[PDB]
Amino acid sequence: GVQVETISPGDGRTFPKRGQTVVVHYTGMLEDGKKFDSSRDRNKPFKFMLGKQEVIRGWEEGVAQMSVGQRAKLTISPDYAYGATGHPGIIPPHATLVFDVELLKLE
Ligand SMILES: C=C[C@H]1CN(Cc2ccccn2)C(=O)[C@@H]2CCC[C@H]1N2[S@@](=N)(=O)c1cc(Cl)cc(Cl)c1
Repeated sequence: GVQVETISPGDGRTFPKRGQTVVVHYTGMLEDGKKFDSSRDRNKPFKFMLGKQEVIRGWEEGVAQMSVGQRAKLTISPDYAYGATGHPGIIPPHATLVFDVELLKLE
């Protein structure tokens, strides 16, 4: 599944809803601690819309429980991410993913 551990609190009241655009910065790492991808490296916040099947399940479920402003660590099992195949070249097979996610804005 996905575990959400708060790093720093959000507003405690404004949570993502279907149809809203979620704006984040994230860093993704393997259990080894090695980074596989970061929006901060690209100088560009990552945006997705909730309920449009745009992201892995662990994101859909994990970010939905964050409030605006919150920074959290999401630990995501392979079955809530890229599963047995992974994504060759980027995400290894059967990988547990750990993301540092900061919910910057809802728009
Ligand atoms: C590039 C941004 C997304 C990519 N996706 C959706 C997605 C889109 C196309 C292919 C694989 N996965 C995602 O579901 C997740 C979670 C949100 C932040 C990023 N990833 S990601 N960091 O695991 C990632 C995974 C992969 Cl296979 C490629 C890249 Cl460029 C990024």
